[PDB]
Amino acid sequence: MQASQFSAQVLDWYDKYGRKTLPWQIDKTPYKVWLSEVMLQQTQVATVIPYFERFMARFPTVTDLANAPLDEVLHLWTGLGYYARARNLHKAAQQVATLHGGKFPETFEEVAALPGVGRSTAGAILSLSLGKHFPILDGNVQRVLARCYAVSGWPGKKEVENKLWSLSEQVTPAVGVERFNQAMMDLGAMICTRSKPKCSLCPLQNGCIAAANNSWALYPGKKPK
Ligand code: SF4
Repeated sequence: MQASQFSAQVLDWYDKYGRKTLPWQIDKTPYKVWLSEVMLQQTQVATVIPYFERFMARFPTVTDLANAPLDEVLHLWTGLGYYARARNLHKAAQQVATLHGGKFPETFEEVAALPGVGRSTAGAILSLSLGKHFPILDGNVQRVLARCYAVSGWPGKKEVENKLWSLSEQVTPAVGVERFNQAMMDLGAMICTRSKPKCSLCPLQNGCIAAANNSWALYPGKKPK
């Protein structure tokens, strides 16, 4: 389907059915969006919310986080697993305090230079908190695009990764970028699931190639054996 129809149908779906009341979606800032993205990378939303609230109460600003002892950050992280994320979280807070005056940087290159922040997380921070015109590509988003446009191939091959980034740029609009990027995460998390997707609930069902052929299991490709 035409990219302008993809974006319009996802935005109309988000308006009526999307998630808008998570704590990191209200009175949004770059700091709140970065902290939530790091916690969500390897942990489900229901488990993250109490940790997000405890971190914002103890560390109201990125300078408070930077000046705290690392052992206190690791103690508050206990139960989230994947603690390389917490070691990098503290180093990134120290980089913002030291290079950027305690104010989150607003250019793609300076955000992506932070430890623990790659290409997709950088675009998420700048689009969701300030409305800058960048697309995202985490596992949820990649599954929706690979099924709708029939992208086989393992995304761990560079040519396949590059095709998925170009597709994401093509369907992501500038007007409503914050709504669109959250809506793509909601679709992959709750509707276009790994097993047995809920196509009847999906706003792309009228143009999706996997839905038309009942072939969702082929997309994205798996690692070769
Ligand atoms: S129609 Fe089905 S397979 Fe296609 S993007 Fe939606 S949930 Fe995924």
